[PDB]
Amino acid sequence: SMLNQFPGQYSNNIFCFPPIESETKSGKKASWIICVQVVQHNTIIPITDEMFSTDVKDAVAEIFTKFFVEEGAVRISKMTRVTEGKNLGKKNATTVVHQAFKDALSKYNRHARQKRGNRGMIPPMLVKYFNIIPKTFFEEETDPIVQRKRNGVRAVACQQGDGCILLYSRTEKEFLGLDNIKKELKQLYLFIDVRVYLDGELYLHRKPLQWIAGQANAKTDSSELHFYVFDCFWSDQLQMPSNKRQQLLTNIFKQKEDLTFIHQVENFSVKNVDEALRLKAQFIKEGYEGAIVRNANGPYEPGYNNYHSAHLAKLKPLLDAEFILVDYTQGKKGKDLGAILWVCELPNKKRFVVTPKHLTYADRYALFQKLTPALFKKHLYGKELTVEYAELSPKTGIPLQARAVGFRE
DNA sequence: CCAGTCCGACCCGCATCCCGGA
DNA sequence: TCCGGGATGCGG
DNA sequence: GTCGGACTGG
Repeated sequence: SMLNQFPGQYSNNIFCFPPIESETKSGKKASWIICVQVVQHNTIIPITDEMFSTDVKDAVAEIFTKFFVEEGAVRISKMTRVTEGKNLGKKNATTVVHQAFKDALSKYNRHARQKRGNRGMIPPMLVKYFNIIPKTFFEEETDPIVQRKRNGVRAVACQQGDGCILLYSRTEKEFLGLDNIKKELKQLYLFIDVRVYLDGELYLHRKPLQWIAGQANAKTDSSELHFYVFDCFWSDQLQMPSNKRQQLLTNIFKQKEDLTFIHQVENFSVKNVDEALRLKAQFIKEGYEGAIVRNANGPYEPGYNNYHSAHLAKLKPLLDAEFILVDYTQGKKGKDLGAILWVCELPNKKRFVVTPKHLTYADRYALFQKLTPALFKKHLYGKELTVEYAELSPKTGIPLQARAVGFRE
């Protein structure tokens, strides 16, 4: 009875949600299937209706998933072991099996996003290269364009069938609030083609990313953010080269100067790498996150399947700091269960976890296996851990987007 | 052989909801 | 009541 | 956002 509350089939005591079908960049169709099974004493057992109100002794709920290209190899993830419910001491308490279906249903709903194959939402183009400009950027018919990179939130604007303006995010989530932007967008769409997409950045200079992201994600906001547009495209002309999209975007902002919150990102032409680098250093002096380099011939490649376009480059400083190692832990789900994770402490006694980079999962599995608090206290506790990150948390000092690259000695 | 794709884990910060005890 | 903690799901 | 790993497409 209860398995009918979730979509999918139930066979062999294994509940499989209906496949999510999508198109790859090569054109082949792909299928994504997430399943739930319960294992007690190393064997699969049926999923009873009572398994939603009372745990079974020695029973673990396992979430796994299948992905394959049409007529291709079938890739199955490691098991996500759900060993206990959540809110275990409240009226909200869920069961081992019930919580695993909530987790699996949550994955199922969100996985349908950013997939090729709507509401007209097209995922924004993503950047592949980081602090590297391919030489082919300067071996084209036109010189690449350098723009400022702003440390805010990604957004794409378009106009639905009705007069409403649609502002959505990297993962095709509709933004709420932001009425100062939408009203000026509604006025700008009176002067231009009503099927263009305005691709840009929600941002307010000298405000931290954390505040910007808070205002964009909250249902309401102080209506103080700006929309800096750096690209445009049409759904039926995605192959339009970058320089052409920039030229048409310039003509779009030549249709209305009465804009207070919507601005076109300035375009700089560079003949070589050094001029792009000089603009990067200048932008960092002005307080910006860095520079974006756009190949003049690149089409607009949406972020389907989180695709990163090879025709874009991200010039942004990579920060390296040192932090005292104080503990260690592991991941909890799938391939990261039993995989080592570091724990560092800041001067202000605040702690944070860092995922190790340049290590194999074999190394991570082994490290967490050989070690216990006794041997950790003898050696690794107290050492300096080299951490690559992008910025410091302004309220805590914690390095953000951090990854551990190794120790000093 | 070798990039190109794609998936599936993880990080911190914020926003929002349900709780349930000072 | 009202301020937390837990859980979830966004952003980077 | 970051990353490793496995498959893809030659």
